[PDB]
Amino acid sequence: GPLGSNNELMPHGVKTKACVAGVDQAHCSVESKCYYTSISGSSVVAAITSSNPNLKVASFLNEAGNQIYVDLDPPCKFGMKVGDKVEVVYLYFIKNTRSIVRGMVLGAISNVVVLQ
Amino acid sequence: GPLGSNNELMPHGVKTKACVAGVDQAHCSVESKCYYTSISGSSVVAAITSSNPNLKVASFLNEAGNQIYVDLDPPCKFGMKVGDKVEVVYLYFIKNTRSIVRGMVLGAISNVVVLQ
Repeated sequence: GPLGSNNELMPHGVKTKACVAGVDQAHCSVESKCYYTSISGSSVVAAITSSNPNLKVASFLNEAGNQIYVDLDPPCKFGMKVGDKVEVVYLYFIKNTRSIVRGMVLGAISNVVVLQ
Repeated sequence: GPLGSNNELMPHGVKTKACVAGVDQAHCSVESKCYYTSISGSSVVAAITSSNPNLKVASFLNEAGNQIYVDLDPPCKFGMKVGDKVEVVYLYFIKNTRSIVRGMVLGAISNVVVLQ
């Protein structure tokens, strides 16, 4: 099909909302921005961004409105357009995110990435 | 690393240029738009878009400035913002494109996708 080999499930859109993150799960006190797409009518959180390079865990509500915690891969860094300013932003994908979903986040921010 | 399990190679940016496509390689007479990213300092063509739903083969120049042909997966369709108009656009990934690279194209156009 459209996505190829073992196919299958196509993700829709990239959205943004606040969340919290920390250097461990007991300390998610750093407000951050998370990226999520929709797969089979359900939200899937893919990545978070932050000025902080030391984050290890993110937290947010799930579909059922419950508070959950997810592990983070080590961060990529980018220079991103923020107004007339350029800032260093750390981008953390969530542990075990699908490759196509990782790409979707990268695609969504490419317009705004000016250093890498 | 940042992209996880068997890692590895991170794609950079999504760019756009004209190319040609057709229902077979001998007949690539349909001007189309291709999407490409950069991987290891080299351009990688990932997808083409077209109003035509019957395309099977795309053609363009490679890094070495040579004319090549690539097979297309079957197309996804989208309604895309084009000015004040909304149009049906067929999006074809190129045979065997990496999942993360497919996602990057989807991410890049998500801003502009209004039906799916």
